[PDB]
Amino acid sequence: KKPKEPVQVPKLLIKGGVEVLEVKTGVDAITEVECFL
Amino acid sequence: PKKPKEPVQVPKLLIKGGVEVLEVKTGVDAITEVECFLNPEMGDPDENLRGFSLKLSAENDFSSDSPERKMLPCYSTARIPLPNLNEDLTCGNLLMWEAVTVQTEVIGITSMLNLHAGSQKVHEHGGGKPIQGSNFHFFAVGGEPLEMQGVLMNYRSKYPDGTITPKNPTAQSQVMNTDHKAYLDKNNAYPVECWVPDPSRNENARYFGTFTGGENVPPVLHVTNTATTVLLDEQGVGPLCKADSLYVSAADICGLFTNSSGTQQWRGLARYFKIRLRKRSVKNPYPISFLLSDLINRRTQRVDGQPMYGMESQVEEVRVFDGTERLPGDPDMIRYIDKQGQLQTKML
Repeated sequence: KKPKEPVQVPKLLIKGGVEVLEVKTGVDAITEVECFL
Repeated sequence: PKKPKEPVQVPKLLIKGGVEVLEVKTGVDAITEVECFLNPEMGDPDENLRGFSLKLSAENDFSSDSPERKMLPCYSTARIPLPNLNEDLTCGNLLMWEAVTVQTEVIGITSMLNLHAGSQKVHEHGGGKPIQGSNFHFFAVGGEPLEMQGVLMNYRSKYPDGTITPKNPTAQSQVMNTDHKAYLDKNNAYPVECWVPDPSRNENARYFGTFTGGENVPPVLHVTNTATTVLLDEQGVGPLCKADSLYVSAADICGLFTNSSGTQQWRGLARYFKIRLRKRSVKNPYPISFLLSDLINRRTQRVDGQPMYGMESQVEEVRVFDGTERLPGDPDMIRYIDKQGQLQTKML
């Protein structure tokens, strides 16, 4: 196969909205806050 | 002397076919340019006003408006099936196409250069009143369909037709109602004037539009061919597919066809595409894996059980089910914890 493999990124481990905040880990992520006013 | 310059290579292009070209499967290196198009999706009053919507009103109600679709454009699609590259997967992982160029374009102005063969008069010998006003040239594109977010002022406004509009009478709905999340997955349905992307799950479609407000905004185009767009990101891509289908999303209220009357109805237009494509390898869906899409520890689905939840359960269930033992002589003793201190008692 052309299993070319999708390559390197910083995982967004945890996407979400609020929920994301919760667990111990670090920086690299970046975390998303969809939200609105 | 010199003997002439190279001719560069073709790295083969066999074709720029038309539609046929999907049909074979071979390599990324092959490259495809596709012309095709969509037409407008105005609702459309008819044949002679093929490319228009019907006559449009000003003042109805704001706390209710229902109006027939032929004056309602609804979202343009074609769902381009974009087959994979996958077949016999007998050595690794997948490919779905990553996309390089589109030229896509709102096609067809020159007719509107009239004002003498349909016009509403602006005055005197003096011609028609040039079509203008607001217009929107949009399109969004994912090889993913539109997770929308419907919108509504007049959340008391009504729908005839297949005007599957956003549906929330919510006082907030006039400016907030995140609940009209939806999908474009049949062309000319979800009326234009109602929905908007969710753009926030919509990460793998790309939307593009450049709004043109203002009641008289007069036209201007820039027929500069060379101007086509490359469709990538930081990690090199526009969308892709794991939908393997191009969901096409587009808008071209070109402005108002300024009906002779002093009713103006949409001028809309077709959209064109000259896409430049290649095949991107993508990964392993089910090489099995409990699931797919994960970082998720709340499967949406509720339980409406008879006593269990709230705080009222038919369970009660709480101990070290998970200490160990040595074997005592008393074991109808129970092991528990006060909270840092430990509770034993013979009791719990």
